[PDB]
Amino acid sequence: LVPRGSMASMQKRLQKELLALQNDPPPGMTLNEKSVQNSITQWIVDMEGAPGTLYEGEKFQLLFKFSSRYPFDSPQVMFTGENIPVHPHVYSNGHICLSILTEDWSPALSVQSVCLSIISMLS
Ligand code: NA
Repeated sequence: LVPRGSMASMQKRLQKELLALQNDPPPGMTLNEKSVQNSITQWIVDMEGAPGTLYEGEKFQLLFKFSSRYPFDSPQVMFTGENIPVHPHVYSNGHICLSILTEDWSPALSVQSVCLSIISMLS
C-alpha cells in the first residue's frame, strides 16, 4: 500500500488514477507502492564534449530532477535524449555512476559540483 501521506500534495485526478493502479491494475502490472513522489522540479542542461577528448564535438543533454527532499536527498541526474555518452560510468539508459550522486552526496554539495564531476568523468 502507498503511504497515505504521499497523496496529501497530489492533484485529485492523480489520486484516483494512482489508487486504481493500487487496487485494480491492468494485467501483468503492479504499482511500486514505494515509488510515489510529488513536488518534483526538473530541468535540462545542454552539455558539449570538450575539445581534445574522445567526446569532442558531441552534444549531450543532462536531465536534473530534484525531489521535495532536495538538498538533503541527492538530485537524480542522468543523460537523456538520442545521444548518450559512451563511457563505462554511463549506462545505455543514461544513468550515471558517480559516487557524488549516491554514497557521497551531501547538501553541502551543489548542482555546480555535480556538473564539474560529470565534466571530469568525460575528461
Ligand atoms: Na536522491
